[PDB]
Amino acid sequence: AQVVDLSDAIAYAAHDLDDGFRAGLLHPEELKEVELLQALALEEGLDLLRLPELDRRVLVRQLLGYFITAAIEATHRRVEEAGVQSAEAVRRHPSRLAALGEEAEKALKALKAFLMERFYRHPEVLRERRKAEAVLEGLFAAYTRYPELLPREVQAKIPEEGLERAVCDYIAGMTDRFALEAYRRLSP
Amino acid sequence: MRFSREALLELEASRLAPYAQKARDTRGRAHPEPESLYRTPYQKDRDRILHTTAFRRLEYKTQVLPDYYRTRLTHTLEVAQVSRSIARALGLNEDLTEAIALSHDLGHPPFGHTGEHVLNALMQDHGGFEHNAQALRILTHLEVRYPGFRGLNLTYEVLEGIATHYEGQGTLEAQVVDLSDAIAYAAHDLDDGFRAGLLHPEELKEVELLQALALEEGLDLLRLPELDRRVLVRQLLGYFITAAIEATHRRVEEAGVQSAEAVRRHPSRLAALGEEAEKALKALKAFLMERFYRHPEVLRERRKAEAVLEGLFAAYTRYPELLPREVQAKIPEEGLERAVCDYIAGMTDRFALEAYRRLSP
Amino acid sequence: MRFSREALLELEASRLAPYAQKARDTRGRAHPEPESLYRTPYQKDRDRILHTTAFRRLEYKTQVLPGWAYYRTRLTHTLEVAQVSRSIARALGLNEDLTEAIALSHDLGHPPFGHTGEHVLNALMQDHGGFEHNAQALRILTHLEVRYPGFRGLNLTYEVLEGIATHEAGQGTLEAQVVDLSDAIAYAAHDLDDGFRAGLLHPEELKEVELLQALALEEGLDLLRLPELDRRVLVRQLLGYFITAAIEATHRRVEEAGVQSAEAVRRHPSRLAALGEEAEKALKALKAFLMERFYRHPEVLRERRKAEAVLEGLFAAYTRYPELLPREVQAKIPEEGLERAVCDYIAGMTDRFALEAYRRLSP
Ligand SMILES: [Mg+2]
Ligand SMILES: [Mg+2]
Repeated sequence: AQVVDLSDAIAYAAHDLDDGFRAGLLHPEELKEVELLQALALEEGLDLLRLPELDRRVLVRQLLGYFITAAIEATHRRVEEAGVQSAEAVRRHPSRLAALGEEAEKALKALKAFLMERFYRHPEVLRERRKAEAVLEGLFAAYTRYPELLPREVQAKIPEEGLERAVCDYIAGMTDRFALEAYRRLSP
Repeated sequence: MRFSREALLELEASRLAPYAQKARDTRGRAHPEPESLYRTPYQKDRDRILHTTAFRRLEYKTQVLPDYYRTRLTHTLEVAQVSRSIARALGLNEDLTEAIALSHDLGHPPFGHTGEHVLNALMQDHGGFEHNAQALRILTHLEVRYPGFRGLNLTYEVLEGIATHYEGQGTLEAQVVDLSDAIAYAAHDLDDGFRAGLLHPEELKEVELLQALALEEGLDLLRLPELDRRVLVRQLLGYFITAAIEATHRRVEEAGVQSAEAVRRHPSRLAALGEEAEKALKALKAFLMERFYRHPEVLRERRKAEAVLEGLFAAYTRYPELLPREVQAKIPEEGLERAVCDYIAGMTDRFALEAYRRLSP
Repeated sequence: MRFSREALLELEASRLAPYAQKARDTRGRAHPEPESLYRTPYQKDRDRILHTTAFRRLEYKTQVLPGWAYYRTRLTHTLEVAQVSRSIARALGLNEDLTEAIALSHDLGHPPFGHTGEHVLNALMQDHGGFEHNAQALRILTHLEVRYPGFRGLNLTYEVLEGIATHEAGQGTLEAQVVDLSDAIAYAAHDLDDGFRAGLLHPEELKEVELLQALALEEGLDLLRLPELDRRVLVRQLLGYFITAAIEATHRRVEEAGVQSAEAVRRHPSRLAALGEEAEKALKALKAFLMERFYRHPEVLRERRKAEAVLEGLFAAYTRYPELLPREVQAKIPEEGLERAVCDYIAGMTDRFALEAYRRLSP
């Protein structure tokens, strides 16, 4: 389970970056803001002025390998040095054992800070977020103020779970398109 | 034959009226730059203005009402034609006149005078918004098209014209442009009002000049057909243009001013339409206000414009992070509100409408 | 003071170069009308051209690719051709009002859908007289536009009509010739600009044409990225280059030729307006480059394919079912014939209206 969460983070970092560049939101010059990003691009002779398709793909794969490797080694270390001999021991251990090691740990942090700042807080990304916020808030207010607007199926769960919970479950279980369309259908 | 700028300047003088502004007497430009080989100072100003982003946007910003409605570019070209006709007749600097006419309306935000109104309201607590000053802001600070300085580095007289049409009275050339704008606005909003089927051929009697012109030419006052409308619009422009030339000539003779300097420092404006024309123009603008601008459909679109400008202003003001990074970057030196005002004001009608749409789910 | 037509005519002469067209030497207008007070013959022509319907549609017809969607517009182009030509004319002591009048009217006869329009229309009219934009402009100004009771057309001066018909050929006035040259100059500078602004041209391609690379390298212009400041500087320098070379080379040809009258230009064995050997080379290089990398760009061509299908669908429908035509146009068939009537109608359309008309024709 501990490995899954570390793999989530590694995955986030690598893919956000890929999607960032593809979407045209991240520029090939900002790689300099992350030592790991720069070291890889430079070590492979990548085109840091214009990160062509082939080069981006090399950058993402090398980044994943760097983290998968660091994760394997560091975790072996911490697991050995802890002496755990069973799954039960890992559970009752005073600390989590899945790790990246010092170097990879800060690299990943510096990478997450750069994605937060440049991709997540990108003007265009912030705009679709505000909109997404509006939809959910619109759905929530609408269904709790007017329960009668809910599908009969969901209305029936209100006695068991309570209005708020029943509505939250309904909104949380929706696909993006259905949520958007549901929101649109509430207005003229 | 190759006419260098030095030759053009000399020729321009002796040729123009004494009260006309000669480019060789220019107060100069804020920043230093070599002189042109062939172009005179105003010629260059005309050139620079033509290549600004704001001039290009005129083509995507309608004059009044955001199909048969003309753009601000068309309006500006009509202003340039009327102004140039009047200036040539009075022996005034035509390049200066044109340069001013191409530039006086650059500072309008998307939508109409409507735009400038709501924009000023928002901002009442942050220095306000006026379209002429926005024009000067654009030409001296907002457009970066030359390394070494912001703006266009235009001659003093062109900037002066945008501000006066700065000192007190401006050059006769500048005064002529404002009067031309009025004449232009009038004849063409009347034309567009009819084309849009908003004004009807029977309301013509509400203004004596229109009724008179139409009766005197045998126009079909019941179904004002295309050819008849065109005849009327033409005579209208003809009437006011003649008035302006004659009345201004009179004022100028009365005044005795023998130089542009004399014109700027004169107790009053000299450009005039004269008692009678001044009267008909007033009546006409009033009629247009009532039957065109305040026509229900027009007011419906006015409503929507107010809503687009107000939505964008509140959005970028309440969440600066929604602004392009390039605009966010100007916030330190300009202030949130002004940087946000400059951004909106620089939009085309469709960009603004689309931007406002994108803010919603 | 009040400068009358008479005063202006007098000033004009004695101020202009010998070989420049003086308005007082005009052959006049077809139909008779009282001579105005204040306005010079060409000045009046400028005023009428500006108010024609075709000039107005220029704001709704685009240059290069079809309107529907930031690509200048035929009006922006014209204004730019007017600026370049007037600039060159003045430097050469040529008639500026004549030059202007011609620049403002020469592109009035283009159909909707930039140049692609003219090629498909001419094709569709192979057996009926064909279609040409210069001839169409003339046809509009002498026949189709009716804004004055008493005659069809604008009753323009011989010299302006002459200009539209001779510019873009040994004949015509230096004014007219200067306009065609300005047209080429303007096209080049602005297509380049739109090419880049539209993300269709790339900074790295500037090296393909020696004049461009020469200008980028000289100003320390940042390539690979060619930011707007840099773009605006490249365009301006380019425009300055050709305008300067047009002036110096045309002055050269006119002197070496020895012509001392507009009539001499009209009759000279070759045209005097020129760029000089090196400039003509650069422009030709720039022309080939733009055609390959911009006009033939796939995004541009997919729109051009669409513009043809629209004009083809309009033409076929109206020619096969004249009853679909507005009654006002059906009324002109007997006097013009089916094909011309349809061709004039389609050619006078704005891009936006042509597309709509096309769409209304199908389920
Ligand atoms: Mg105005
Ligand atoms: Mg052209």
